[PDB]
Amino acid sequence: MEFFGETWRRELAAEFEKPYFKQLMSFVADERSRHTVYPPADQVYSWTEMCDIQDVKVVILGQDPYHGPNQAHGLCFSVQKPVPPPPSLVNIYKELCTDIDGFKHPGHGDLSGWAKQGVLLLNAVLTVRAHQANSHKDRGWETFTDAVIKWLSVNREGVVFLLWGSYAHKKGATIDRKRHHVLQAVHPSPLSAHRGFLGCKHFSKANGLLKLSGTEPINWRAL
Ligand SMILES: [Cl-]
Repeated sequence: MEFFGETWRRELAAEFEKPYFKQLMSFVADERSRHTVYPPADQVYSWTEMCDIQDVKVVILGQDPYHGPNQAHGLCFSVQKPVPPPPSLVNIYKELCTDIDGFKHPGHGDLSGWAKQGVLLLNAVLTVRAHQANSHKDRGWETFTDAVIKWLSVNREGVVFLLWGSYAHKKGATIDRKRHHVLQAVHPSPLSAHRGFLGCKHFSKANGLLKLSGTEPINWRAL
């Protein structure tokens, strides 16, 4: 309750009283009493604590949280120090190394530095049962995160959405292309990264779009 950013809590307030949200909360509570669920309860909404909703400049969508011990901490693609960057993040860093001048691999996979600058690192599904990918899909989270994307689409303007993978492309269909910028590419996973992600240069393009909208670019190196 206290681990949920105030501006976000206010703008997303309508969701908390909806039937799907109540059922989702009931489900997750049940799961946490019977199994180990990631990320910890107090980090499920970390993405709402790094910056205000009005200051979001870029949005990156993920699927569900990493399901390994000590990995997930509320930000998509990010892992808690000193956990090593998972395969997808390795490719994200690889693209950054060639796309952003002066970018250097930070040696860890904690993306908090980006979130603090206004990069929303949103997983479509916010919890996962330990060791079981997609174990919490189709339980209500997708609707809640759709609400987040919709709020930004309707209430903000000039936000850059980086959609990686078919799943993110579909989820991003709700985004108003007339009010925001949408960049798409295949997923950074080693299974698909070589078919378009590597070379997509979304990070420099994103900053180009921000400058255009009279907004300060993201310092992708600040990790
Ligand atoms: Cl738990």
